[PDB]
Amino acid sequence: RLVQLSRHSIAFPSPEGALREPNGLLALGGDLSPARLLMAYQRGIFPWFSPGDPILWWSPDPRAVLWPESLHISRSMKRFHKRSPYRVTMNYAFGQVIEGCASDREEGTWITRGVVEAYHRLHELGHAHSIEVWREDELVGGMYGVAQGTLFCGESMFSRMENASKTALLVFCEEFIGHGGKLIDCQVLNDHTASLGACEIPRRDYLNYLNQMRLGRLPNNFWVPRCLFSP
Amino acid sequence: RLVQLSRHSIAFPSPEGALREPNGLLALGGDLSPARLLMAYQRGIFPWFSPGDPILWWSPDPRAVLWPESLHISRSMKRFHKRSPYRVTMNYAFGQVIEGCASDREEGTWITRGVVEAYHRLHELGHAHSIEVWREDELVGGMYGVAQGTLFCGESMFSRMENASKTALLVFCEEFIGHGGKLIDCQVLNDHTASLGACEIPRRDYLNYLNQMRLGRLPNNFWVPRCLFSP
Ligand SMILES: Nc1ncnc2c1ncn2[C@H]1C[C@H](OC(=O)[C@@H](N)Cc2ccccc2)[C@@H](CO)O1
Ligand SMILES: Nc1ncnc2c1ncn2[C@H]1C[C@H](OC(=O)[C@@H](N)Cc2ccccc2)[C@@H](CO)O1
Repeated sequence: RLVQLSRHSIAFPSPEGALREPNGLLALGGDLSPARLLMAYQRGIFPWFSPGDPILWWSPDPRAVLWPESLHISRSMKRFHKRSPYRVTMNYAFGQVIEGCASDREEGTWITRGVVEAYHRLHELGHAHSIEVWREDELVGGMYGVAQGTLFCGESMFSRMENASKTALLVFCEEFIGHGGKLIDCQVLNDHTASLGACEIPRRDYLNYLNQMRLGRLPNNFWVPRCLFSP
Repeated sequence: RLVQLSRHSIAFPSPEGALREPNGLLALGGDLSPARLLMAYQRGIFPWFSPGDPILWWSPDPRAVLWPESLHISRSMKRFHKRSPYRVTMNYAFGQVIEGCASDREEGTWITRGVVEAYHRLHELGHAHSIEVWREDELVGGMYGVAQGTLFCGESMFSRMENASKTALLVFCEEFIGHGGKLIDCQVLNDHTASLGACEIPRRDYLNYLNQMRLGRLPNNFWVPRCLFSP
């Protein structure tokens, strides 16, 4: 059954109880406060809803996921990256990035003003991180998400220049993999997610990786704002 | 003579040369950078100064200290905690905890903007940690400090609801003891700190503990964001 959240509790219902159709719908209401969001991510839940509607929480089954090493990179893209015109930094402009994704008319709809301020908050508290792609001094691409130990929950990505988000993702994965990263959550499997090399795994499996991975960890300074790639 | 620290290098004078009145006043100037602060904690020094004043570094003698096990808990508090209405978490909102302490108009003036930023960096690098106390969807209390092996240097705590900060310390001590935490530095002795069970030990006694406990270690992932207690 669909649980109505309220200001009284920050907890969530067991995901095993999410609806079948729409795939994942678990609860609604509450708010997008930091503590509630973390509470959600740690239980394999995430918010998604359009402007005007109440907050919706999901935990779909199967779950979209991306194993860093299985990231698909075309022969063409490698040639591009070997002579990349982009620079990739970490946590330099979280705001510009999420704003870029929100700006995307075709996919940024669910990124309302309330969602933006919410994740910016998680960013300032150090749980949300952004990968930025620069061409000269102009942000032309990026991605962002929530970290859970060796698990990364991908929120969204955007691009204003050819191959910008592929670079963000290509570089992040190298970094992530090289320091102990394990999995990237793509939430739902679709044309975009599938093109990156994401695959579906049962929810029960995702939750078990979740509880396992948020306990594991990366270098003390892994999420510190820095440059990840420069030509 | 109060040594005037140099910007050029990170280096403190022996705590023994500190003044006797004001207790511990040992040095001034320098900066609030990660390496200098981390250095301060190593040697038993800590910054404390009011806005519109130069950086002041202290090493009081005697030093206030709290042995995890000697933490005092009244019968009413136990009765209260048994049916606690609070949720306690670790490293969920460091920024919000420190900001809470800094907002306490009674004893938070010393937590200047430069200090908040300074400790945000330590939290970023994984040395500074917080403990948040939630009532429903609200942050009603908490505490934060700098980890030093098995020793925890408490910096400050705040409270917006009866027994909030006691709950924070109570859950912390249990968790801390459970994984080998040995001592909690309280810096100076006050009424609240003493009521909790804190006490005074000579500076040179504290310094030996520090040098010893700094070496000891806690479980690699003791500080990962998580829930320590839920109502
Ligand atoms: N159904 C649904 N729920 C939530 N977000 C959704 C969604 N359909 C699309 N989107 C978002 C996310 C997606 O980007 C992604 O590929 C992410 N799901 C995963 C990701 C994020 C960041 C780095 C790597 C992987 C965008 C479309 O670009 O829209
Ligand atoms: N002289 C002096 N030096 C440092 N901090 C001081 C201070 N006078 C007041 N305060 C702060 C800290 C104090 O809280 C504490 O007891 C901490 N020193 C130790 C602590 C911190 C967090 C958790 C556990 C223990 C507060 C009083 O509320 O003001």
